Amino acid sequence: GLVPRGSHMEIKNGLCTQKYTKVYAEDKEKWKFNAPHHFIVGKADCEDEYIEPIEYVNFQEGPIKEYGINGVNNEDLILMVITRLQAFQDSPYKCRENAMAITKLQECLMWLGKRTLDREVKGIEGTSE
Amino acid sequence: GLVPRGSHMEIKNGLCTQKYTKVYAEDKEKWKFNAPHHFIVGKADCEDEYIEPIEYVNFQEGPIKEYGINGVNNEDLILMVITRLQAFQDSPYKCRENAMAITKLQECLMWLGKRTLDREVKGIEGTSE
Amino acid sequence: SSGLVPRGSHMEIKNGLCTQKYTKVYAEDKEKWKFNAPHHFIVGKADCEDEYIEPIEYVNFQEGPIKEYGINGVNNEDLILMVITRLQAFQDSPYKCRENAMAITKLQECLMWLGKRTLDREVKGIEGTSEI
Amino acid sequence: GLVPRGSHMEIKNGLCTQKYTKVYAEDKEKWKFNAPHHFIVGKADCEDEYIEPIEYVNFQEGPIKEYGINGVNNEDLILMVITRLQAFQDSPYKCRENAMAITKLQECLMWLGKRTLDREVKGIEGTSE
Amino acid sequence: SGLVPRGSHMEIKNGLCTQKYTKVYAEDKEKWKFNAPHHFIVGKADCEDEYIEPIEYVNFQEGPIKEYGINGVNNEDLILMVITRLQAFQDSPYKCRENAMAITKLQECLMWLGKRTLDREVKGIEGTSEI
Amino acid sequence: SSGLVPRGSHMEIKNGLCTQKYTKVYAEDKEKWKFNAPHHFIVGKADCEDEYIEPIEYVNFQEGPIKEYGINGVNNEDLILMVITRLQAFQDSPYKCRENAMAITKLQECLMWLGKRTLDREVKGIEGT
Amino acid sequence: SGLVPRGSHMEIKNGLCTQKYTKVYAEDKEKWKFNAPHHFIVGKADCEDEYIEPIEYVNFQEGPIKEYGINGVNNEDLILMVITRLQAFQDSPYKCRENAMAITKLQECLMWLGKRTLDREVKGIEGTSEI
Amino acid sequence: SSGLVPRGSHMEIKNGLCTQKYTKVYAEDKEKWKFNAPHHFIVGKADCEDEYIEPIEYVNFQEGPIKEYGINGVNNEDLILMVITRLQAFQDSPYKCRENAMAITKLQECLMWLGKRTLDREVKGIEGTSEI
Amino acid sequence: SSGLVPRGSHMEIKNGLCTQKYTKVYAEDKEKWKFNAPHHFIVGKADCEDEYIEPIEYVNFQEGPIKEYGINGVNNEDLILMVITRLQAFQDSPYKCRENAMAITKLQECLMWLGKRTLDREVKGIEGTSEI
Amino acid sequence: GLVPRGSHMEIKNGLCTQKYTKVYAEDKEKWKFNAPHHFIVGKADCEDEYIEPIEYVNFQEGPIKEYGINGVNNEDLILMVITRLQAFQDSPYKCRENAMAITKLQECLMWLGKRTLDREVKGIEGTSEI
Amino acid sequence: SGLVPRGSHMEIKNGLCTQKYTKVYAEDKEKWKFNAPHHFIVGKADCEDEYIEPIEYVNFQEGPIKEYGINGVNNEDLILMVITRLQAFQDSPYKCRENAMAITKLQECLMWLGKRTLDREVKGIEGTSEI
Amino acid sequence: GLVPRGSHMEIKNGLCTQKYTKVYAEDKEKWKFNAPHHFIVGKADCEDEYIEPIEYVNFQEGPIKEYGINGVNNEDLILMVITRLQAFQDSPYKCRENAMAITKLQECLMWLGKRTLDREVKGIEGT
Ligand SMILES: [Zn+2]
Ligand SMILES: [Zn+2]
Repeated sequence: GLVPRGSHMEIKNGLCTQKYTKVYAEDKEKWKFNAPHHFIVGKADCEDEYIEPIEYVNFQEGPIKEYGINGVNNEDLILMVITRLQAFQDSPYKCRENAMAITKLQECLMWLGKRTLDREVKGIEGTSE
Repeated sequence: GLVPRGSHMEIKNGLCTQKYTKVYAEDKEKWKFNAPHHFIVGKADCEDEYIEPIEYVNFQEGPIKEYGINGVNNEDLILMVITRLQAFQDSPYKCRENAMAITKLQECLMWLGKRTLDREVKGIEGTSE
Repeated sequence: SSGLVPRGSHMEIKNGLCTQKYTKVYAEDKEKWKFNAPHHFIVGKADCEDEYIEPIEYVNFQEGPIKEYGINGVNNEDLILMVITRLQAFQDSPYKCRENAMAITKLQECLMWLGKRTLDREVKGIEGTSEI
Repeated sequence: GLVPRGSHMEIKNGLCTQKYTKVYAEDKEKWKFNAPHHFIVGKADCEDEYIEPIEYVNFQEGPIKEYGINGVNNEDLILMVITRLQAFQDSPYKCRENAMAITKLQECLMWLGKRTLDREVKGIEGTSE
Repeated sequence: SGLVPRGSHMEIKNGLCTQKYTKVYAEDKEKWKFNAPHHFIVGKADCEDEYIEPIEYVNFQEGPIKEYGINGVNNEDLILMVITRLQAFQDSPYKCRENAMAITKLQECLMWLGKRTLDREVKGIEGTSEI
Repeated sequence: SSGLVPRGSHMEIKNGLCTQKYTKVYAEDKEKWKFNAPHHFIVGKADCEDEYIEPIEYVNFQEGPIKEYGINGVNNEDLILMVITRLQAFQDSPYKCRENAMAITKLQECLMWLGKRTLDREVKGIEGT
Repeated sequence: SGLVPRGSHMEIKNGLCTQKYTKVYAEDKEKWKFNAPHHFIVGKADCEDEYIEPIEYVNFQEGPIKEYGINGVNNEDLILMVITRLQAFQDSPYKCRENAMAITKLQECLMWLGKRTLDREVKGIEGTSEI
Repeated sequence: SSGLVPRGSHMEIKNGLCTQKYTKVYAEDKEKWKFNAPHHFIVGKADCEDEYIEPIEYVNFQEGPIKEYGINGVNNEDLILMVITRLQAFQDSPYKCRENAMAITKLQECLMWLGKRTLDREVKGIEGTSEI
Repeated sequence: SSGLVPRGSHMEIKNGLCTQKYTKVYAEDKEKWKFNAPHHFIVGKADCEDEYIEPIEYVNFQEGPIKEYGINGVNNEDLILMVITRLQAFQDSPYKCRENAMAITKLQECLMWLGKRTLDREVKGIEGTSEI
Repeated sequence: GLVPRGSHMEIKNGLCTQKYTKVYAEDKEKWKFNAPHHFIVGKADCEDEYIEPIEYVNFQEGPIKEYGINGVNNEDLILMVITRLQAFQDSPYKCRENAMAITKLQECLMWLGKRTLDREVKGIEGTSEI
Repeated sequence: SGLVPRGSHMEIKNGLCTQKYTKVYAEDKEKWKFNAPHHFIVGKADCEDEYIEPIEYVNFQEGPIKEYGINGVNNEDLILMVITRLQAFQDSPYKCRENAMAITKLQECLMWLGKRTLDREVKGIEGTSEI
Repeated sequence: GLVPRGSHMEIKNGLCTQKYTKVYAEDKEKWKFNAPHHFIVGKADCEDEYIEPIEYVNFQEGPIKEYGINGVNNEDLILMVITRLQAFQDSPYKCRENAMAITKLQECLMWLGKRTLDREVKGIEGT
């Protein structure tokens, strides 16, 4: 594969291992709607010049009712992690650190949905303000 | 463009809005290494028989030693969502809820990495032991 | 004297986190609890003798599932909404502080966890019911 | 058993579904000392012109050595709810959501109290300082 | 010299601690009284496993105070030192969010330990060996 | 040899979350604080008159860069490690309780956040400065 | 309704069993094949005097399998069922020491019956009528 | 066509203590469990294809506490009693052995421990109900 | 000295599991045994003169089957119960430990086995009587 | 002859039939050294207010090395029960149940004796140290 | 490692013991002094049928303890080692229920063996040939 | 034949008598794979300074399939003891206490084997 990396930016995170993969994203300049939406997970062992793609993740950009359903939502990915972390808890791999993480993630979901429910009490959902 | 659901199971979570998208993964009977690894997010309004794919997210199955880098990690999806929310915090649409969610997700990474740092006191990281 | 009722079968809810400086909270005795919980509470003043309760306020909770018994009283979420509302007002005053913001956060997280339980009991169709 | 709503404001909160009950407080114009003090829980299935009172809850208004003990503290209501949830934990309705909420309420009490304690070190509690 | 023999002492290792310039040691688990370690050493990490090059000694209270009297520090004392220093670091050019989050965690740690103490006071068992 | 020293410029650390039932905690004068912080502390008996401090223990923190003044104190991380070790030992005894469990989760999360500051100054390559 | 004549069925009574709600019956001892009862019924205990009210029928293997096939269940299959259910109750609000002790006793039952099979297999007589 | 029935949601009870040489045991899917337990069991012939069951027997356990839902399935102590009876038969015959003796003792102690609970709860007047 | 009785025909109960460090246990002479068992026990201080018993406690077990003779003493289950109660109280104290936990489980199982005997004698109607 | 129950607490267990006898001890309020020490076996057939004492049983209160010898020890009672049941075995009433009980009772003694031995190595036997 | 003739050595096949990698062998039964085997070998089970491939030799006391003094180990020493190792495992990631159960069983085995000792010491005849 | 105690630790349990033999093992620090693996049985009256070996026992270190077969298993020792005790029960020294011990040791073997078969079902065996 080995596609080129010029526009892309490597999302580096001190809490992220970066041992076997890297995460890459669109240039800040190309960010649409205030945020990044086209991400690549690629193998770490590559020239800076190139990215070896393992996986592409694209998020919904533009409101759903104007542009259609053209990508995922943050909630969806979190669900996957939870589902899998709950599968790990229901295995020999059960540990405290996983239940801690599952709890944090559900509370994430909750906080985000609070934002939804509050923008719904005011009436306004997916609004320009 | 629709694809057959077949073995795939809808991952439904009460905490997830699930308005315009749905998440699926391989049947539980098909899971390798205790966990689902092949998720598909698809449009909600669809045939219950069919899945309308929007994105396919596939996770690493197996020890990298003997199976290679064949998938994404939970840490990578979460890096994506942390980055997007941090972007949203540079915007008109900064809010407390996002701040809380970023703090939750960061704490979720910390717990996972504690698992890993404890496996790295014992040198058994990236392995199946 | 006309503001006193006897303690009787009432219990003092004592919690080590609660100051009891001016008030004491009472509830009905355990034997009388119905539906697995205390539903009848009294806040009274601290400086009366233990034989009596000097009631400031009576808060009575919903006793029994609604589907069968209707609306007897308040729900935990209602009292928590009251307290959040006041704390947020204090935040929006000269007396804004960090401890109030923390307590607002904790109370909201509490509403969220109670909500997750309710949402799950809705998917199932068991909300408002005695079914577990 | 109706009463006129009148000046009373309805407490609408994205986190509070209002399925069965509606909380009202005193008109914002009538709030003494920066906060509402006189709440009504009424039946939700009622028209805006009326409140169907299920319960009245009145909070400590004014300084105590000036107007007397004339209502309840936040701590007291939180204590009731902690008591009930703990009682539910000791029943077939025990669950992890209840446990999480109980933990949250106790940490709420801890934070509110810090304030009192900190001020007490500075000599000033029961007072306005 | 400046080194003393490791001997009975056990290195305390935690993945979450960097352990770069220091090492934490306790008395040997076989020698713990009252169910815990109470005699800790912080020593130079770049010494040699057979020795301990001691930087600081920290001794905790061994035995309930209402039975044995005051003879060492409480957890609460050390945590308060850390909270103090972190708050200083917040009131400086190096104010940051991570320090903020650690202060919040440490204060919640104090509040939990406190509830226990408070409940025990109601029950009359504070400072005692009772459960 | 009264086990008693003069208070002097030392300041008393009075924090509302500390009872001072048995011990008082002191530190160097704010004026002698170096590098924005207190690095020399004393734990002393409470009953002692204010003019004096009765020492029980002394704690001293790394003061200045290890590079030019050497190793001359402890880290915060070290005292938190001691406390976590003790509380986990207590959880393995008739004295197990839920408050200890919480306290440990808090202290672990505290270590994780401090770790995150350092991991960030590493991915930023300005660590130790 | 849902009744069957009691007929030749014997009732199994052991003091260890209460019989408050259910009663257990098997075929008359004269009719036992292979030294053992094989056909059991559980019936409602509050039943008319002539009858059995069958809640469930469980029939066990008649014969060595190798000679006659699989005719039925084995003791191990029921004990497994019971261990599965009790463990589930433990992951429930109803967890008790008593259930735990039982699951331990049932697992040890399973281990003992197991030794016999393994020992017999070394001797090549499992599935046989040989002693 | 020897009685093969689709497996479906059924879960194979795969326990390290059961050989699976002749028979397999299946319960209903975890997702389906009521009252916190599996209640609908099948014993199937083991030498079969993993998407099918060749049922030898069906065993239905009491769903719901008896005083609330009535008598609608077997109890654990019932199955234990059957096994004890058959092993005591085996002991009075050429096939007597220590292993059977041991196993009988184990199962009697099992019944005794489950009994304590029933008795304790009977002293509490909560046996047969859904009270903890 | 004070509080002594003569050693008399009393037999010492010497059991290799009992350390005799502070106390000794005696019973009536084997030849004075009514109903196949010793009924009259004495705990005495272990450090008394040779010809003497220094009693700390006397314990008299029920002589004669219950239904035919009445009630004249205590039963084994009563002592076992005392011991279980004290060991539980100890587990609920700073002295909690695994060896107590084990012991309590043994004592309870002891009671259960004696109970099985009682329930089987009652399935025969012969409880408290001399019929085998 | 009866006595007032008063503070005394009935000790009731599911495992005790209470058919003929009842067991009482002092109010938990009054327990010294974290345990009941003053037990009374009375007759079952009596009103809740009154007790019909068949036997008093006093247990050692406080570590022996610090308060002296003042009551029985759990081990003494267990020994009595073992002795009687063994005798029953040398009788026509020999049963498996009694035998298994002796094993349970002997094993109980063995666990209690572990603690004592371990405490002896520690030098804390019959002292109040943990 | 290396081989030794199989010869008179008897394999110890017990059904509960897996023999996956290792076998256990002992002297021939006619060579048993004092009613019992005393010389045991643990060999690799993966070697030619005529050979034994030692990993470990174990020689138990042969002789009257009182008369011949010390000639080898006692069953109690091995059980003490195994208990120690299982406790170690319990203080590690390897903690599980099965280990706790086997530690309990082994301690009770030692307590039964020790009962025998204490009784032959109430009768004065320990370590001697007297029945 | 005396080797000094050195690193070795003395294993003492209230349950074991220590009258004639003493069990020693490697120091905690040298423990590999979280457990002791090298044991020495030695004479009791020997000085604390030294150990007089009577036998040496080396338990399998590391995963059997990665580091080879280099020690004995618990299973193997317990089988030796069961075997001797069963010999004793076939002799005039037959007694109930040995029979109890044989039963305890067999249930021991059953619980360890359950750990194994539970790795086999769960597929994680020997790692
Ligand atoms: Zn939190
Ligand atoms: Zn047992």
